Amino acid sequence: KAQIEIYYCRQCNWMLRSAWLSQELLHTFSEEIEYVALHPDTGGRFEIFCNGVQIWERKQEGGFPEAKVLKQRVRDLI
Amino acid sequence: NKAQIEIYYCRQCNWMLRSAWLSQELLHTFSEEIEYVALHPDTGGRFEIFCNGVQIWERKQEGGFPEAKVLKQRVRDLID
Amino acid sequence: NKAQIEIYYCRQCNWMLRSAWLSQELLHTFSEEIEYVALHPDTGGRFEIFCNGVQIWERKQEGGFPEAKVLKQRVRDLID
Amino acid sequence: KAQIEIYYCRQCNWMLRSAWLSQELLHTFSEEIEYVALHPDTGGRFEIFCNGVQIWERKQEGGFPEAKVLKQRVRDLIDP
Repeated sequence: KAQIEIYYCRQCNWMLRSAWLSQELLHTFSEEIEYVALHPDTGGRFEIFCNGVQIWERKQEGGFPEAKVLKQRVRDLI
Repeated sequence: NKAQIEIYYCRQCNWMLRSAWLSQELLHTFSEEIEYVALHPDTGGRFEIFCNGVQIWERKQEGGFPEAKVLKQRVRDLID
Repeated sequence: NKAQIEIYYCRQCNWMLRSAWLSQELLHTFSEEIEYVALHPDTGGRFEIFCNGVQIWERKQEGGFPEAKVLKQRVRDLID
Repeated sequence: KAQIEIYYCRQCNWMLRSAWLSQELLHTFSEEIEYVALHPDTGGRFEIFCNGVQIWERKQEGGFPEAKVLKQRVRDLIDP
């Protein structure tokens, strides 16, 4: 089962959107997911991993993922 | 040093909502002492929470679900 | 016909989280019988919930916060 | 105070993102907001209103708002 990690900058007030994305994944892949973990992190960081594979990086992407895009990148890995 | 919290909830009992909430309560209160809070979709009737390997909540055992205050406190006692 | 629910929570007591949760519990369970669920940031110590004008929860009165089940039930009795 | 309404398609599984956006606003404008209301709606609808002014329409915008953009559109209509 999939192991998803979400790292978000602790003081950038990004927990909200992280918890949301977390539930979007838990809701859509309730049976293919082992767990979705939220990692409070340091400045400007927002990165998501699926089974060890980075499926999102704020700077790289220049922003935050849409629910649809994230679901899709996760789907392609499971 | 940094707490590891695991939340197991019955996948089909519609308990994700309350699990995600409790997760945010902890992440919000212990934003600096927590390594991560993990949500584990599980099987029938299960709702159990662990902190650094220590079970701090079991639905049957407790006969229900934890209040935000009680859970924070049980986590706090394990973080110091 | 469709229920109107209002949730007043103390703005600075860090109660938005639990309010947003309860709001989603209701929207999820009564997605077809609810007109809307409104969250009202309020003043000190206040946490009160109304359904179609009827108060179904008062923190002091109840001495705490409602369980998802109890709140659903009190709302259900005012719809049905 | 501002009055915000969020209409989302009830069966499109859009409550989640609606509740999130709701909290983003309640958190950022905790003192300038009267209330944020979530309205479960019909097919394909996702529209947001602020003090009677439409600040978002899914088709019109061809998608969903970023937290920053929505905050901004609300701020421009708010009693500064």
